[PDB]
Amino acid sequence: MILVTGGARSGKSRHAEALIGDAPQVLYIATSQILDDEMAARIQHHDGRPAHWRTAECWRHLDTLITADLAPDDAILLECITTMVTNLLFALGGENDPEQWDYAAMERAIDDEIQILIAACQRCPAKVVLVTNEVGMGIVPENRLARHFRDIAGRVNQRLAAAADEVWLVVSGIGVKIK
Amino acid sequence: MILVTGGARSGKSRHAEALIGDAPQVLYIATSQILDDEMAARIQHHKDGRPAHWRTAECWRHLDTLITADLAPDDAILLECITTMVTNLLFALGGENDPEQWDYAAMERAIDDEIQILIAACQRCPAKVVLVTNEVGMGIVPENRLARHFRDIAGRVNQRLAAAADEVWLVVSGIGVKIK
Amino acid sequence: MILVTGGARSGKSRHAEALIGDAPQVLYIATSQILDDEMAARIQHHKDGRPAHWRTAECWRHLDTLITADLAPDDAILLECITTMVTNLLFALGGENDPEQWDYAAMERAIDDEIQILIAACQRCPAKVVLVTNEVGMGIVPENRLARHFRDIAGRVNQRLAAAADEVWLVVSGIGVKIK
Repeated sequence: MILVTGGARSGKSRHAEALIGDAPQVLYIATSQILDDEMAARIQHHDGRPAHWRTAECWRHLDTLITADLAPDDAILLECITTMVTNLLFALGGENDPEQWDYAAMERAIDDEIQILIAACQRCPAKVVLVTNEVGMGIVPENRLARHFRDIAGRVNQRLAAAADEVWLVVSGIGVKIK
Repeated sequence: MILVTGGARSGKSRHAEALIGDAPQVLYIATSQILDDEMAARIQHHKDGRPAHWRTAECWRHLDTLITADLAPDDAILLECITTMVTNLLFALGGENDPEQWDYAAMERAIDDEIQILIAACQRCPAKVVLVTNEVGMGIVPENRLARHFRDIAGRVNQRLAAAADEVWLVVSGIGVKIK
Repeated sequence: MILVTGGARSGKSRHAEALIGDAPQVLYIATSQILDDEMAARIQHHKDGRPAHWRTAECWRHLDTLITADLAPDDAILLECITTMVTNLLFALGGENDPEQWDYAAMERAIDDEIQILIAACQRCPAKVVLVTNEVGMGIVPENRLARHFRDIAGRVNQRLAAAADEVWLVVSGIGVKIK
């Protein structure tokens, strides 16, 4: 599995997708509807490429899709890790005010989902690429949630990078192999 | 052309300058007044020591005007800064209306057009062009609607220049990294 | 000395630790309580699963008092974090007065003057010196006045230490990148 990271509008997916290529059958795992839509949008016009790309919207129990029942000719494109987190944050936090949240415990649950993902990735014969974002080279947020989100988001990326076979840092659309 | 990116106080401007090197004729294009006044002051000092000719010009629109074909391959051009140019255009394009009421999609194309003119005006140019830009998307998503947009626009503007650059440098803590 | 940088929760200290490796005696200089409060706890837990002897201390001023010319080439020093040290100085230099009445220019000098000491100190210090800092200039410009300055001063400091470092590392998502 290869991890692709970068800042906002750094061109990481384009590269992440470049990573994939000509493996006719591909699975796109989208963390937001917003993302599941842009894809199934180009896969109606894209005839263009001989690729039979498939989407699915999901940020929970990845082991379900990132299966081992997939051929090693198949590839997987997952995007994006951070939106996964944010989502998890919201649901984990429940119907409560972010002011009254158990950030140490929430962090744990996310880790879990992270371990599962990391786990399912080991048992999948197919190529799996994960897109993430770098959100810690700025200044310390004023907002509370934001401060946490930043930390947690950063620690999660550490796990991934480590379980990653390859690690790509994209800057201004220029991919840099760090691992 | 050459692209130098990095953060605020990364020391890219000092890196870029070193890139130009021992050039005879150097034109510094400031995308803002401070930058211009800034360098206008420097030159009055290194003027006597060195034996290279430096000069400045404030322009952040229609750079093809300065990035011409009648320039010598020995000549050089330092442009600073691309991100201020961007914001500059945003205000101009936005005119006299409240930023809320702005059509960011449209302004964006206008900006794209503006970049295409420099990308292409860099292509025909014989002189060494150096472009100094900024990285601004490795932090948290801004609440301020304008910033959010700028953040994006500026990220996409960069991708484009980078793809046009023959060489790309990443300056961290003054340390340069050739990533292209 | 050696410099380590990257973002917030980038895995910079771990790398910092894996950089000293097996140095017999190690001294951790925390620029904050919390920084010290953890290293300590973390030491206690590994004090038996690690031959090397680790010790802690808090300091962010007159570091030449900790970094001396009487240490062994085998001795190590892991000072963390530079940026927290700059914050600390600011408040201390500004002090009683509201930040909006702050003279940043004058405060920048005092600060640098603190950087040299540490810098000059590492030169003298015969032991392996490792410094950790953060990259805080890759985001959008801050509205908060004091922040704006801090980012600025912080980048300029990173440059000072970077120039003097012998090795420079960049940490991204746990993975290190030797840029110098």
